[PDB]
Amino acid sequence: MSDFDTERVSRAVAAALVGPGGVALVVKVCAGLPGVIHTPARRGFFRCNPERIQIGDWRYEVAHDGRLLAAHMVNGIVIAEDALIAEAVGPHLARALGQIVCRYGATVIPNINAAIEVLGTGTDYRF
Ligand SMILES: *SCC1=CC(C)(C)N(O)C1(C)C
Ligand SMILES: *SCC1=CC(C)(C)N(O)C1(C)C
Ligand SMILES: *SCC1=CC(C)(C)N(O)C1(C)C
Repeated sequence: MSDFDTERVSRAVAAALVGPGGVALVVKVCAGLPGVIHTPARRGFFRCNPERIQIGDWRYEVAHDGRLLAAHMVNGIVIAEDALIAEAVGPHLARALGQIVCRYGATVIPNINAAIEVLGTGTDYRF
């Protein structure tokens, strides 16, 4: 075959890979602390997202959307524009169970938070 794997490998990998578990260990272990971490040259994006598919990286919108820096307020659209279509992917909670820990837990968030705060500012809003 040109791509085949057993359930444990297939599902666990799919669920994990798609869900937060796979991405959790892969990105965590690969990246090493998601809160902190910034790369220069890149497709502008791809990785470090709340269970969102790596999409939305436009050609001409980079500045418009990537206005997060100055007009940091405007980016509010980036979420107010197409989100109403993703804001239905909530059931992912059950899958995104891990979303539960950081929700009903959260540790490697408050800490990096005090730095993030410094490393960026916090001058932002999130829901
Ligand atoms: S950290 C591993 C990783 C991240 C990303 C930039 C999405 N990649 O292409 C690899 C798989 C190398
Ligand atoms: S990891 C950098 C990054 C990309 C994008 C998905 C746009 N983000 O929300 C952050 C700022 C985490
Ligand atoms: S589980 C990730 C998370 C943390 C917090 C900031 C409390 N949240 O609202 C979500 C659930 C997105």
